[PDB]
Amino acid sequence: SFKYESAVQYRPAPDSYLNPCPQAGRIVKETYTGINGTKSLNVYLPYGYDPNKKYNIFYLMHGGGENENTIFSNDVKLQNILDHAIMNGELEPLIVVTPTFNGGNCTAQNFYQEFRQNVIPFVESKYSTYAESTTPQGIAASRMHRGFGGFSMGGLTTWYVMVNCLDYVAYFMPLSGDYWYGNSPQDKANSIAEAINRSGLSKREYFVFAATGSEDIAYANMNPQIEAMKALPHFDYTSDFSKGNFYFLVAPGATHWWGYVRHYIYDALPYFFHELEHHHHHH
Amino acid sequence: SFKYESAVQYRPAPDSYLNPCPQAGRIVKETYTGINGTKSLNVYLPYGYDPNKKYNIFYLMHGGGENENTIFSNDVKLQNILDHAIMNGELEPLIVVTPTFNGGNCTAQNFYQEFRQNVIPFVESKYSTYAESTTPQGIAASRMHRGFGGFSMGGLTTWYVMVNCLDYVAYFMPLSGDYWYGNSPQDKANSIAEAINRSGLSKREYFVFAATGSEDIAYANMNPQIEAMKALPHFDYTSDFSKGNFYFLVAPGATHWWGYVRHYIYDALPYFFHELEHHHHHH
Repeated sequence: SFKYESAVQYRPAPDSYLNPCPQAGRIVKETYTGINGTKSLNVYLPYGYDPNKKYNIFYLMHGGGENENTIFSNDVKLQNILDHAIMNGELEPLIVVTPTFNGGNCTAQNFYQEFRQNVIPFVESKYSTYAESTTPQGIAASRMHRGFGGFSMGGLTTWYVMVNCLDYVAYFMPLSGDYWYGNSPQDKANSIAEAINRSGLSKREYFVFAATGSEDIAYANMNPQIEAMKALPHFDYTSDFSKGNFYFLVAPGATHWWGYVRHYIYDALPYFFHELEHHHHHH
Repeated sequence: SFKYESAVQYRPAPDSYLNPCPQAGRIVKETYTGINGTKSLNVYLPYGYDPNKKYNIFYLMHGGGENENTIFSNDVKLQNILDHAIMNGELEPLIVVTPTFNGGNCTAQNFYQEFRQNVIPFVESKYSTYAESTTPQGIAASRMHRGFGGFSMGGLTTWYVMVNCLDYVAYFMPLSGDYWYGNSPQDKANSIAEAINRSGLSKREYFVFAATGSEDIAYANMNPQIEAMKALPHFDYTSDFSKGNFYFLVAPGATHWWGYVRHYIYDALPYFFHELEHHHHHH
């Protein structure tokens, strides 16, 4: 079983996890129409996916110049990691969706709107999540079973998703991404605080697991933001999400490259979705 | 609303709480037969008690030379404190039961057996608790909504209840009571640890809020026991039961007397029954 650590450390997946696992989850290519026109995404279903069961769902965004296919391409191979981790019992089965911020009027920053209105209702009406319906009320009532993350520009997307979508999403994984508000780290922090206040949520209802590499240029802006967030009452700093809600993993020597960032996901994603989960688990 | 503090301090109820509250809960005198013959207890029902609702239940034991009527007599007046705290919103409504360790073969130490077999089934078949039935399975499945405490010899009773009844009871309030096992504080601690291990429970499924006065002779044996318990992995020391599960409140200058001990209860009882509660509360 999984056990929460209070300060989890960078730990890459074994080399063999980058290769195909014979217990492969199905990746389905989907096309949908929304406020930024006709676009595509991929949905990863866990091996043994049973549509009579309910699954947590994690949405994960690519970086600049990439697209909805990148994360599951040979350039990244995240599905192989997911497959092997799920078969070995390190990660509880979940749906992982890779959308895009390209197309139409869409930008990494404004994607949250298409996410709220088109992406969630499209995905979660077809696949089996904890959403009982895809009205605003049904999405909001299943928020504990929904997560959002992304790398670089997709990291930035994640931040704008948290500030605009706390009603719909409880778990956030910004990977090497800055957030732009005011002109100081404190102003960034305070914008996030004000979003949390408007939401009415308690400290046990939102969770942030950020990460980057110590040789990734994103560290320069992320670290002061994280420090300013630590000062806020809204966040209790620890990776033990049974006790707190905010952690920053820094991989020593890691650069701004999917080859490393895929391992952040391997490290952080097993920490998601246990709070108020419907299983009886000791973590 | 109530908010958890990480190190709650001794704070007596206002003087006016010792007087009758016009929103008085009903105290019902009950007689039952069990393994120690025919005996009595009192059941305190909260003001507005609705038998269509479910209530948490706290069992509370008297000291040496006292009886099932003592805690709700003029010598103690706990019901007035309960009444006023419940009317002012400081304590969520609950059933409080005062049994006795007198009669038959019963002793403060061996009461746990009569408690398991006769007291719980008698009380919880008549009054409205979270127990869906009073078989061993129905009691065990409602354990998160059951608590046990007591003063002096009743404190000792509480300890023997924890070591024998973790399957039935999640919250424990030993007040000025020692536990006897081995001849060192570590041996006491290790006996409690071994009981927790046999139960299969996690750290989020049992809670201990101990207390005494700094001028109460019980402090002499309680404090080394508590220290030895702190060292165990089984217990995370803090009164914030959303994060940990073990606290020791020491009232400075307080003596071995109900006049003080009733205030420990006022302080500690609002901390009980919130973990995995069926209400939507921010604490």
